[PDB]
Amino acid sequence: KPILAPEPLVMDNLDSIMEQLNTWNFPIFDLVENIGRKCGRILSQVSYRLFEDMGLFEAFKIPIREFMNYFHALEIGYRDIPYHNRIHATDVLHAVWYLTTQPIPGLSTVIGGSYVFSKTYNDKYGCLSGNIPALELMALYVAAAMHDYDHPGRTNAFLVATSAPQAVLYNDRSVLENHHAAAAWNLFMSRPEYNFLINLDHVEFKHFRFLVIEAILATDLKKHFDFVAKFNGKVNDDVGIDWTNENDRLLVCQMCIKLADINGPAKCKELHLQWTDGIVNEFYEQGDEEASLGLPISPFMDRSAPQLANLQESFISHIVGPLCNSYDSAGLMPGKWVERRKIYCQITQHLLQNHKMWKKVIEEE
Amino acid sequence: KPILAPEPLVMDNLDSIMEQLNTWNFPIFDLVENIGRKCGRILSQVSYRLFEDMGLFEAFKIPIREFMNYFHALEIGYRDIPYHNRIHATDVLHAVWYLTTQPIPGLSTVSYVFSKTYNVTDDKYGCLSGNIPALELMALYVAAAMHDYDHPGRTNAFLVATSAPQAVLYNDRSVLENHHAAAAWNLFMSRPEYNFLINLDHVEFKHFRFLVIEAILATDLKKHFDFVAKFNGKVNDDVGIDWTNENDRLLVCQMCIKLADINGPAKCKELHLQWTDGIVNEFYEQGDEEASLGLPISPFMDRSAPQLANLQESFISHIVGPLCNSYDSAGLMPGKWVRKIYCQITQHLLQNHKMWKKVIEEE
Ligand SMILES: [C][C]N([C][C])C1=[C][C]=C(C2=N[N]C(=O)[C][C]2[C])[C]=C1N([O])=O
Ligand SMILES: [C][C]N([C][C])C1=[C][C]=C(C2=N[N]C(=O)[C][C]2[C])[C]=C1N([O])=O
Ligand SMILES: [Mg+2]
Ligand SMILES: [Mg+2]
Ligand SMILES: [Mn+2]
Ligand SMILES: [Mn+2]
Repeated sequence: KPILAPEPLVMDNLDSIMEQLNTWNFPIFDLVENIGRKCGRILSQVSYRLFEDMGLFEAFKIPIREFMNYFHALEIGYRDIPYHNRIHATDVLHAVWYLTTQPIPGLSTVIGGSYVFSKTYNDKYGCLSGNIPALELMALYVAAAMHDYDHPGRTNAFLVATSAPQAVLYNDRSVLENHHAAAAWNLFMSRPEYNFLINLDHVEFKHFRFLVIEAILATDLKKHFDFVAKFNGKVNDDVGIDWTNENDRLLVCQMCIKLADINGPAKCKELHLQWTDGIVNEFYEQGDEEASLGLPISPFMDRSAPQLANLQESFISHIVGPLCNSYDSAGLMPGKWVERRKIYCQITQHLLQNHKMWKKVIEEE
Repeated sequence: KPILAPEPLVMDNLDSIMEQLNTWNFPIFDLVENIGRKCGRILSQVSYRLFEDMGLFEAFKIPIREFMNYFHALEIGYRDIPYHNRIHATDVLHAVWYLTTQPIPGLSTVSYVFSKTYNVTDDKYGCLSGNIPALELMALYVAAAMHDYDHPGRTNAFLVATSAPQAVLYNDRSVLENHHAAAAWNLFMSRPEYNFLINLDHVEFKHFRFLVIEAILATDLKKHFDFVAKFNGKVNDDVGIDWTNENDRLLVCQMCIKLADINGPAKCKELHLQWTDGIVNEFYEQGDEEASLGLPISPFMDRSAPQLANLQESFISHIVGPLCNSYDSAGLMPGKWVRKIYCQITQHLLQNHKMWKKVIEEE
């Protein structure tokens, strides 16, 4: 049972691709090809680099062996399925790191907590890492790594409709997300070889665990409109986001992991088209099982009647679009001032270009 | 491998106690003595009587063997602990049946079932069973029977503080209540011998399961103040409770199971004192394990320094009192026109509260 990290913990021949981590369109499929498909090390190698970039090993006296042991066991428990795999976990962790470390035009630093900064971070700009304490940031990064742990390649709706043992176990409520959090935490506690949090006190550890669970459970898209309405409520109230309020910080971390989780349509066309391929291939596996069980095939999941452009157009218009508008309205989107100044925002620019590409595909069909 | 209901499905020797089900202070400990203390049939025998009283077997074409098979398997998986046992499950089912079937002064009433006990044909009474469709009522009754299934005799706080497997499995959220619902439903789906819902269509069955889970999860007292504030909100808004609104009906069913679950302090002194003895004895078992694990003993859980009166006074003042006041303000409390209203349930709660305050005054 004690899966341990490969002998040379840090792989070391990957420097030329790893130095591109500080870009939004990090070429993650070129990293996969450089490491080796199913070498099972992409998540632990990127986790190492981003924890070191933030000085999180010093801040919490994290021993590197136990940390690499855990992140390797975690990445090994992600299945070989087309989308909800360790490559997606790596992508989401990169996205949360990018959203929390990169310059945000006109964001104020909380006047007055222990805070970490990226080595990449060097009046007119702030970053979330300057407003969210190191403990809470580390919880968000670990949540991103564990968020899809042991994903079966089926939706909550499918597990509930088929009375899958997991759906009965979790009373049909956030079935996958409860399982990811519970299975990742059970893995963590199963062996002292995994205990990278040994230097947190008991109060800190219980708070850390609470924050990780809240972040993973926030990735259930059945709650998507509830989180977005709650967040628009906090932004448009008397004081706006209050960075000294622990519940306001939690809600920002949850919006951050939610955006990170569905970042694909807001990447360059090349990345977005590869992730689109991944999710529709996982849907077709589900559509095949639905047919074999005599259920009707869910919309967009029938390989012999694809509606790929309709899926991505409506995903962008109903889910990704409103989440980005809400996050941008809070003033939390990384961007650059244009030389009542305007902001150039790469993330919304990509989402707009991808939306237009899918509408153009629809108008031909 | 399947637990099956005992030889003659219905015990014939219980008639003189079973006819007293239509009283608030049902002598449940006399029923225990008449059956035998761990005979393990009390929940299935009472469930049969209350389902037959409401004509629920005819309304959903329930096969009685599968129904008795399931309720016997369920009652067997309640542990021999002092409070959260099959006797408590029986008590809560009786209380939800009583609150939903018995006359309510000035309640308006319209796929509905009615108790054979419901006589009193004065215009000026209704019952909730006249306002809550039979499918939703049956969900509330089955939830009451399953609400504490496989209870370990420990609080959520103890399971979370000790990183018990169940607390890890449920991410520290409503750990016991998720387990009761999940373990009860797993038992149901485990055997065709248990499928008493076979004549519900697929839409009905999915709705039924949703309602049962919502009712069991509502018994977590971490949510108590949220439910009470939400209910007072719906009662004091422009239209009040709207019986044609499915979310208003669910919230009434959840207030009903919540009151049924903590009914003890609103029973006659004799019943209330036996239930109080049960809960403090279960707490002491928890305090013993806390000491052995080197944890500080939780408040009220120390056998060598009991604080029974302080426990019950503050439980009634903080939890039971405000829930009864809120349910009574909605006009949903069973009672009799004297015209003012005599309400047995609130009169018992007031008398038991005064009894504990008087005990404290000596200590
Ligand atoms: C129903 C939402 N959903 C299932 C979990 C989903 C997940 C991810 C993506 C997805 N689409 N485009 C990408 O670039 C990659 C991911 C974010 C799309 C959907 N969807 O059903 O539409
Ligand atoms: C606070 C909730 N609780 C422990 C889970 C509890 C349950 C039942 C009773 C109990 N009190 N009085 C009775 O008559 C029987 C039951 C409801 C009391 C408590 N409590 O901690 O106060
Ligand atoms: Mg997920
Ligand atoms: Mg309970
Ligand atoms: Mn994900
Ligand atoms: Mn109970």
